Amino acid sequence: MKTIGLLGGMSWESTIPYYRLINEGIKQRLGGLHSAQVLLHSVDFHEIEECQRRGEWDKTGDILAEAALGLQRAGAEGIVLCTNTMHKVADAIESRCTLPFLHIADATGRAITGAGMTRVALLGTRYTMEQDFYRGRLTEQFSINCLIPEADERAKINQIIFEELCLGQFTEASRAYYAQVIARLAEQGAQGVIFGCTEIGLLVPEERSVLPVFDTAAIHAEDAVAFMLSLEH
Amino acid sequence: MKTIGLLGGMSWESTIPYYRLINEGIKQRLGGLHSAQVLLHSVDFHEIEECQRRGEWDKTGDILAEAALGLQRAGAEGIVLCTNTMHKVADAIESRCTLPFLHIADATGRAITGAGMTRVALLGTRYTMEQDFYRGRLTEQFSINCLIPEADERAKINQIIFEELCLGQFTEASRAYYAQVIARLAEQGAQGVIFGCTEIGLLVPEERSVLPVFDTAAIHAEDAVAFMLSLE
Ligand SMILES: N[C@H](CC(=O)O)C(=O)O
Ligand SMILES: N[C@H](CC(=O)O)C(=O)O
Repeated sequence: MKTIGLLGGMSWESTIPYYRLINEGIKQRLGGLHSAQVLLHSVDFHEIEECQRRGEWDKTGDILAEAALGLQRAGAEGIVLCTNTMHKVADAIESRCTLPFLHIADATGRAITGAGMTRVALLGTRYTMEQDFYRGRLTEQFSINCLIPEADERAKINQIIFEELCLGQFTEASRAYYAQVIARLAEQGAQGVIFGCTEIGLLVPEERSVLPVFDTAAIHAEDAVAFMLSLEH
Repeated sequence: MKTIGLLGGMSWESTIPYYRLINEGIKQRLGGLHSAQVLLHSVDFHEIEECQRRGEWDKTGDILAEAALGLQRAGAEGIVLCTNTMHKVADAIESRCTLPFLHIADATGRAITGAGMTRVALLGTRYTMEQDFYRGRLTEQFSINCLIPEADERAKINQIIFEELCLGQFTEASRAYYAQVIARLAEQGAQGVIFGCTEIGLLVPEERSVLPVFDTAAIHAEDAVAFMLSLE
């Protein structure tokens, strides 16, 4: 198998599902006590998230490209970045590191394509929802359009991510609020919902969503397993 | 903080608690959204475990020493081996990688010392229970003596580790069996019990053990946090 390099700790709460699912996928396919060959570089999220709020995106590109290059020196054969928001600076990593880069929005776009959908809801950080880097890629490569919440809803969704989910707090009032935003976007013709922040899956069970769920962390994980075994890749 | 290098995937089920606890420790000490600087090399456990059963220990030393050097090349400043059994080949890692090596049995020995005990029960793989690499260090470094289960019990404790815990199955039948072995070693004057395989605490809650519990994975993770912050 190929050794996968994970860029994680953004937040560490969502890096655990990647590790679990990549190990479970290798176990499923190879059997017995086989487990995944993983290299993980976990950052101090404070530096990353503070740079987000200050718009210091180039600095985060420098941090993440250096991290990927370090994993390449340790034997990584491909790169998974364990965060939707930081794909804003994917080109920094892809430029500077020759390893295959498994883009999270490509894996999600293939999943939504397979479901026959072209109009979906997108939940994520405010940056992922409002800016062009993520949605523009779904439009340009897959002709997938994203509906996003209203300004007030986006503020609260984002607040819950950074003040609760990234600190391991999963509350029912926030779970219900997320479910309520999903149902409202369903009323707008959304055919499914992208959990486009990797922590959202930890808060909202699929049972609480009235729309079919595309969990980006799970999808990305499965994409990594396919790359490691040269399937589907 | 110093970047910690973790040698994990032995099994991956017990590498998660290291990651969780080291991040929670950093969060508690630095606050806010701070998280741990971690480099992890997770192995394919099959190669390691098959080697255990064949007695191919030198090959595992080669694998883990090469992994530690790879993490050194990525920026790790200390090494944590996330497995009690594989400290049998700690010296291969330390002779090859100059990074500080945080020995799991030293962390556990300090904890047991702190609770004033010198006679404890040891559960672990059959290699950890029966051989001298682990118990010998606790005796020599800390004057701590380990009681271990009887042969039939060691067989079953070990079977549960590799056929159940390392595959993510945590049964009540096996939980009860471990609790019974712990009570039996308590009757023998054990003052606490070492969970000396990192998966055991995934199966046996503390409230299950009739003896005070030294969870090696937790104690090791706390040792890692102290090293990363230059603390204890
Ligand atoms: N977990 C990250 C959060 C972040 O990078 O801000 C995401 O999926 O967007
Ligand atoms: N988790 C490991 C098991 C192994 O290495 O076989 C231990 O603590 O012993």
